Amino acid sequence: LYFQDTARKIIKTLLDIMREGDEDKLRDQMDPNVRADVGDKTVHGREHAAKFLAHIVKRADHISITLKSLHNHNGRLRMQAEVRIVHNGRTERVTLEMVFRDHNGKLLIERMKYG
Repeated sequence: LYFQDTARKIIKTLLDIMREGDEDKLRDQMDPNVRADVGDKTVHGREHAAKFLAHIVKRADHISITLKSLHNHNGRLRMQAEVRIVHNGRTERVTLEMVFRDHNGKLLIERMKYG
């Protein structure tokens, strides 16, 4: 995020993966210790997180992502983004906390909260 780009590419890739809805591709975006707060219950790990997110996006009419915060320091870009999934006029919201590391080029979702 130097001017004299990466956040936008991140968001667009994540939108592409959610629109496709492939649970395995979603799983590969998850930190191994992801925490997903789904209403009353909390689940952990890539497989449970991907199963939750794939379920919610497979039923959508429209999906969008709004960037809520970003912190860019020492090659690490931490982002909070709100995914909105409208179904039959009703909006389900999932907030993501995610980290992109410049050295390996990997995005990982660390936390999700449904909402």
